Amino acid sequence: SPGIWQLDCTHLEGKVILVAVHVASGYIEAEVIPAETGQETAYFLLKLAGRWPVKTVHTDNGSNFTSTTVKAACWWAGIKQEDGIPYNPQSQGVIESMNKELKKIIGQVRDQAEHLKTAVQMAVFIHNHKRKGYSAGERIVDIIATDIQ
Amino acid sequence: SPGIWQLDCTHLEGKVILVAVHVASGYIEAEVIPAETGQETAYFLLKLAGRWPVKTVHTDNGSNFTSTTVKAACWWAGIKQEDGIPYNPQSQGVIESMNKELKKIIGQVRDQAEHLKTAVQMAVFIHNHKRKGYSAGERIVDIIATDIQ
Ligand SMILES: C=CC[N@H+](Cc1ccccc1C(=O)NCc1ccc(OC)cc1)Cc1ccc2c(c1C(=O)O)OC[C@H](CCC(=O)O)O2
Ligand SMILES: C=CC[N@H+](Cc1ccccc1C(=O)NCc1ccc(OC)cc1)Cc1ccc2c(c1C(=O)O)OC[C@H](CCC(=O)O)O2
Repeated sequence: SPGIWQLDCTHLEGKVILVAVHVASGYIEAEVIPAETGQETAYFLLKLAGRWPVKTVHTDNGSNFTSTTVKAACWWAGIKQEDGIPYNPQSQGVIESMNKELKKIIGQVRDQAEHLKTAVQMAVFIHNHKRKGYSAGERIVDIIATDIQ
Repeated sequence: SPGIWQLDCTHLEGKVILVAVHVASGYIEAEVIPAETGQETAYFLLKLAGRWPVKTVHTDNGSNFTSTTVKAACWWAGIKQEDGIPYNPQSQGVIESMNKELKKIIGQVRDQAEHLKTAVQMAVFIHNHKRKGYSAGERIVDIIATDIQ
């Protein structure tokens, strides 16, 4: 549980926003990329796993699950690559809701930056700091620290 | 102390590696950029503060300290922007040693990627996971979790 992440890809402004969600906390990292290739996804996972203790990644689609570049990044970084089949149907709903929330926040900040990437990083900040009362940033640290001890 | 970070800029392959170090743990994030402009630094700090609870950043030089774009990012993200004067002389040494270690690791992985950015992210991963015994990744989470609690 402390090490499980889920990939999510959403679209805005003719660009792709790649998101990794820490399932237990709802904490996220995200980046804007031109298109969702194996190489882009692989690089994103490499960054993520250097920053947080990523044990398992549920990939966002079959192309990323299949990609030998993504498999190679998971091998490199010691990540168990898994499918993202929503065996619990609540999973699709959670992702859909998160994409809607993120796009809402991006709208709220969109005029504060020229470039979408900037707005997306503002959105990451707002999402992770939002008290729901603990924030997702607080929850991830607490969950991982409890696991370490 | 749990919220204190230090910026650090080093050079390789005619490119710039921008590093943020969490002082208390030695945990790092880093990125390759073409050159160290106010905008690049501002964007990097925005990313960092969305991911970790950044209270204070000691800037790496006077240009980044002065930069109105950097001040604007720090305002946005609620970061106290400070100078990086080594009032404790041991600070220069620590930074220099870290740059040497980072460049060492990059050399050890350099043939596993075409692009320097990939090698730098591998180096971030290796540095953060290295046990010296706890890792820097373990230390940062424990320090912050203790602070929340
Ligand atoms: C077919 C992949 C290309 N190489 C092959 C390669 C070229 C030269 C030497 C070794 C290799 C090799 O296979 N090593 C094992 C390996 C595999 C996956 C992996 O995933 C992290 C890291 C390492 C690795 C690579 C991947 C993603 C990138 C890269 C690069 C790169 O070569 O630097 O560069 C930046 C790019 C940014 C995102 C974007 O622009 O899409 O993401
Ligand atoms: C002179 C700055 C340019 N704008 C001015 C702007 C343009 C339009 C509307 C508002 C503004 C505005 O001042 N808002 C307040 C503000 C200030 C600093 C800040 O820093 C996080 C974020 C927000 C903000 C900006 C900065 C760094 C970037 C950006 C962009 C951008 O406009 O999207 O785009 C990506 C780039 C990537 C790194 C690189 O390529 O150097 O970093």
